[PDB]
Amino acid sequence: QGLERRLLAGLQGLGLTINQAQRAVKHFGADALDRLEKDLFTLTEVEGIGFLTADKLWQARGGALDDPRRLTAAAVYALQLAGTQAGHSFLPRSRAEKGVVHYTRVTPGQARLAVETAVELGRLSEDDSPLFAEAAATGEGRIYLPHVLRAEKKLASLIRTLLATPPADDDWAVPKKARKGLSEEQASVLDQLAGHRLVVLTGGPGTGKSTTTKAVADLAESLGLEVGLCAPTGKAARRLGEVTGRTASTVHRLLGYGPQGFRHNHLEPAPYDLLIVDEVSMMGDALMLSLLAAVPPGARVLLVGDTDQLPPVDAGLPLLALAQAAPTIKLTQVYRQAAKNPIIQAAHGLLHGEAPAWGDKRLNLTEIEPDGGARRVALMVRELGGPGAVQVLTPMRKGPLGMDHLNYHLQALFNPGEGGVRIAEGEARPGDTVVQTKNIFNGTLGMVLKAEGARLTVDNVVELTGAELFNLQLGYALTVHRAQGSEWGTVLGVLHEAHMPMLSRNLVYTALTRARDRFFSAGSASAWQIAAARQREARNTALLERIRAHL
DNA sequence: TTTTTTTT
Repeated sequence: QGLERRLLAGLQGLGLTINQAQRAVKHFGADALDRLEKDLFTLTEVEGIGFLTADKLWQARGGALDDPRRLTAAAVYALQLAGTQAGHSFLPRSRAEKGVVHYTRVTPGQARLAVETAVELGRLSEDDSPLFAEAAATGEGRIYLPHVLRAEKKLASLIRTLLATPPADDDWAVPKKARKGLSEEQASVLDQLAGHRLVVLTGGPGTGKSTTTKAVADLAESLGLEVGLCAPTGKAARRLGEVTGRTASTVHRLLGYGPQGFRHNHLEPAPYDLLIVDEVSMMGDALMLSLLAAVPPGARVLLVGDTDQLPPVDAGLPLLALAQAAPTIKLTQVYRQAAKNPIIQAAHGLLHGEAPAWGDKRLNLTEIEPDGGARRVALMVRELGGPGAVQVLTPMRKGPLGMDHLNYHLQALFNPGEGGVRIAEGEARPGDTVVQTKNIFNGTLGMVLKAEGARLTVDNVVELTGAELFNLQLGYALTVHRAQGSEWGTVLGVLHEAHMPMLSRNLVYTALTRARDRFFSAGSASAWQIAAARQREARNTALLERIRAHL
């Protein structure tokens, strides 16, 4: 599988690292060197080596800025960037063209040609088929990365078959027994699964998705069914298991992921009569496709999530599409006890577009500016009683009110110190509360006990290797995204106009829902009014349409 | 303009 000497030498001769040379060859085969001699921008499609790398080498050797191969590849990059920076599955043709202008600063005619060339070469796909509603009316087709279009169609297809075929080997029945503990709405989930292969369960914080899910697990297994429980993250999986009293795992591990791909698929389905997936709000199309591809013929799937939480980082909104297309139980009654909680109340206000009624011993905001703000947040945390007592959250990593700068100040306030060992950003010193960023697993807090030159020991108990140093950062403050699935008694949420592009309803909702007992904000009240008012950035996705053209 | 789930 290794590279022939002169192949490698030549590839490095174009400015590629060894790793890049390996990726190129995996992608192209032996004539990789010939392909990149003919078209260096052919690198745009190789995972790990993008357009940006192709462009740096290209300009480095005085290659023409308006060379059609660059422009063609810029068309592809526009779509790649659409998915990357905003989760789109496609762009209307005029936006794809605009994408190219924006980046390459060529004329519209040059950009139109670049999109046209990409399509006729099959580096991009064009679809203008009406479906249910779109492309013929607005007179503009959708441009996709080819695999994304194939993937969106396949997903809708699996979903369609799942909706349209009843569960079978069937002897699923719902004894009055199994309904105990559950309300009318919750119990219904058990009924719904008697007749249907695909069922969605949604609802917010105080609605009882956990008991409801456990009850599904219980009933199924009493019927002899083999039940697979999973979630998109390690932490989420760990929690599912905890509340279910069972072994729950990552969607990747459940589907037998490895370097060789997903082990489970249509050829070797996941051996489970029922799949329970929690936190589906975090799932993009690609992973949903992988999961559903692995569902045995006739087998069941329960998808559970909260549609008001942050959308997936990856492209698509499949839980949102499915919530509109599948049998879905939307749980709404809040537990009378938890009906009182000022935070639960402020969270529900967000859903009607209102910012929270600040001015309470358990829910209040302190107005601050970005200048010195971080230092101030540290003093606030001290007022609330130290970082053991409060978790700091923020929309962004970067900038004055962001995670890196907030950790820096927190450390300085509570753990002043000279010489630590360097990690993701900054350095770890004994007494530091750090966060594991990679899968034991990602998201988990801890406590540093000691360091050395380039060696680090923290607590569970283990050391820290030079490559592992990259997979660790200070934990006193986290991004709202990183805090997904986790909960604390008291959280200090930083939110301000300085976080402008992140100010949406879903972001503030997730943040608010991280707090069990108390939630204090630092920033501006106006920043909350914006977030409450503003829906999350729109995503281009034709999945719902496809499921419904099908039906 | 921003966030960043996954493995043997």
